[PDB]
Amino acid sequence: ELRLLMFEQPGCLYCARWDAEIAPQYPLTDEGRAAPVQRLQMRDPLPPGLELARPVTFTPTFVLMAGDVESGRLEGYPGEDFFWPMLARLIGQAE
Repeated sequence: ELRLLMFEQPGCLYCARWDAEIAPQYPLTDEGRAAPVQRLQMRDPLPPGLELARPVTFTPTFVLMAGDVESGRLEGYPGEDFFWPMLARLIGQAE
């Protein structure tokens, strides 16, 4: 019941970097398969039933959901080598 919500907005260069660098590999990796990604726009209303710990104020933000509730989040994308182990900490903490 893990999912990774990725919050984006128009003109976000760091979203576009993640989309080019991580997104293609993501569903093909163990991590990606453990927490499938779903993109949303920061300024839209949330999909119904989804409970966040606090508003999304930065893009990209990646929120790890356990069922319908935020377990943890990563804000920003400083590069591939930052993304993977930080996401792994979140996945570990959700179980």
